[PDB]
Amino acid sequence: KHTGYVGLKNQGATCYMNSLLQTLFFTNQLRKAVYMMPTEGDDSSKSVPLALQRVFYELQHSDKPVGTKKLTKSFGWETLDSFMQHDVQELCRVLLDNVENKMKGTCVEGTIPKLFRGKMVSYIQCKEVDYRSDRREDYYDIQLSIKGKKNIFESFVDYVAVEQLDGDNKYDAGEHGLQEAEKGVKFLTLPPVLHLQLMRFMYDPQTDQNIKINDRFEFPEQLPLDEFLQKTDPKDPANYILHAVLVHSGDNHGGHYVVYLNPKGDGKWCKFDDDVVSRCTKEEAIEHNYGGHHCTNAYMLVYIRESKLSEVLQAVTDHDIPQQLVERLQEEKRIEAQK
Ligand SMILES: [Br-]
Ligand SMILES: [Br-]
Repeated sequence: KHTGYVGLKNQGATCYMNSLLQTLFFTNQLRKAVYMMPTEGDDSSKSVPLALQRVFYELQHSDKPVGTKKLTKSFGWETLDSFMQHDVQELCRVLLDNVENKMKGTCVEGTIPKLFRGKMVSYIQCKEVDYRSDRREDYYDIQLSIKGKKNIFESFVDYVAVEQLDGDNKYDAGEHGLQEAEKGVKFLTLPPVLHLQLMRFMYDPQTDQNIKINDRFEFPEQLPLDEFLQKTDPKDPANYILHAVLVHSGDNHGGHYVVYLNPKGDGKWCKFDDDVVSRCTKEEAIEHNYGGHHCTNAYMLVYIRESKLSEVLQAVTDHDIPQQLVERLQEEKRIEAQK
């Protein structure tokens, strides 16, 4: 290997799956916690947490491309088009719901929200009566609008812009009746690991079909977000570092999926294209994926908070894998090897 990292097999139209798996694998802090999960009493092809432990172990250890058949079987997306029916954030919620669920009542409880959960305030403010409604809202990922948007900064501007509730569409202000009002969101916190989907694939917009937008959309290596926070912290600015770029070539139907990562967070990028992993330029991982006027562009970005980068990407050793886990896998390997 000229990269030191191994790829994942092409085993069907799994689309964004391999890309997402590498992205999660190189979230070292997540990966260590996953190894710690008590799975001894689980059924191999019925347990998502165990299946993920298998894939991570193999990605950490194998010199050969890693298979995912037991993993897809474990969360039940086994059909020809089962991945074409969903999107990357849905797969992501399935995987890490299953994982956080399993982590409840164990020594690594709380790992997932610690890494991925942020807080927003959602507000509704009546224009002409003293009524306002403020809610805490948690999120684990952010879907950013890109149509008509030149870059990530304006997607965020659009995200937190005020929506007007009037005309036909007045707000039901309960005791106050129908009322004109303003509705919006403000960021309270941003998580150590920030998952941003770029809404290139969307909608049934006067077509009653799903399309892919291939227009140019720029994102930076370094992403400052303090501006969008309701309240700022001097000792922890919301500066974010680009970790992964999930890429699609093609359009609203077919197409090829790859991911660019700089696993150590040092600006040294690799391209993961299923079983082929290769070192690439920064330019190829970043600007080359702005798209525009190819059909080869980013639909998801992973950023890590700069203050948390060293810890999120803490080194993993083979010792971080408990022996009991090592034995169940090794024995599985042994059975399989009679084939
Ligand atoms: Br397999
Ligand atoms: Br930008």
